[PDB]
Amino acid sequence: VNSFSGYLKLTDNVYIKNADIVEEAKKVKPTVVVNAANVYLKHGGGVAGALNKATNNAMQVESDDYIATNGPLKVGGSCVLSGHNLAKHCLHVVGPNVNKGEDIQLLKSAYENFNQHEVLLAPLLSAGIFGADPIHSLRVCVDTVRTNVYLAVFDKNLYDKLVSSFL
Ligand SMILES: O=C(O)c1ccc2c(c1)CCO2
Repeated sequence: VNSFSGYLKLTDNVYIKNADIVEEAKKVKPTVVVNAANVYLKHGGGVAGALNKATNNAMQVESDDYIATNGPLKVGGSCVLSGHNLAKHCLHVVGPNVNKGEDIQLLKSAYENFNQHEVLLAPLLSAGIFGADPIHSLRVCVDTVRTNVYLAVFDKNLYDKLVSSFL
């Protein structure tokens, strides 16, 4: 049994809810929240900008030190950093950004990072300002992630479409 509430069950291991991932993280304090990161961990807008704002910029400060030491992530890659006031840990995962021309096949590699964590609160990778089709992102998630994932879809309209169209 876990703390996650109000989710629709899609599969054995994937659950979905219309929710602000920031508000959900603040309520649950999950072991792992996933960030929709870029390779530079520049948390400007989208899920990343919202998570970082909720940490009062401490996520960005920590991320800048990580990059100064390690250099940029790979598209499809990840790193584990603090969850600050939102979670124990933040798994920063880089999905391909279609608005930069990145290979959508890297979306499966991105989701494979989730399998290193038993339970996660996450957004749909490469959705929103990363430009991918969220229906496709949900299909890749279900077909890739084997650990227990609780997905947070910001838009109510999109949430309803993801559920209605789910095979
Ligand atoms: O899920 C998203 O795409 C998303 C993007 C931006 C944003 C949020 C979610 C919360 C407030 O700011």
